[PDB]
Amino acid sequence: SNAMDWVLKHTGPNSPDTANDGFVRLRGLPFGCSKEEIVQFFSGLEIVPNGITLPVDFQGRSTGEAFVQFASQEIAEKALKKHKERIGHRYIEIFKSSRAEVRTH
Repeated sequence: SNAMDWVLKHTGPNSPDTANDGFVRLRGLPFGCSKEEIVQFFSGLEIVPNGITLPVDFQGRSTGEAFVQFASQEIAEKALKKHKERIGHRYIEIFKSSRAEVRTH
């Protein structure tokens, strides 16, 4: 078990029983809960640098709900429990993503 951080088998499109990978979704997110941040924020997760994208502006007005790709569910879940894990100061109420929403490439 836990090959990377908490990794499973990586047997689906990237681990089994997932939309694709490891569904995590930043929601109600404050200031710049984004690629590199999310990756190392909950250090210990196989969070892909930039399988994440906050609905932002050029300024970086992250708000509604953002995309987060985790190579396996466990990793994904360590962050699907990430409710109220701000950056800046707003309840990061993460959702169990649909990888569908998630990424943009």
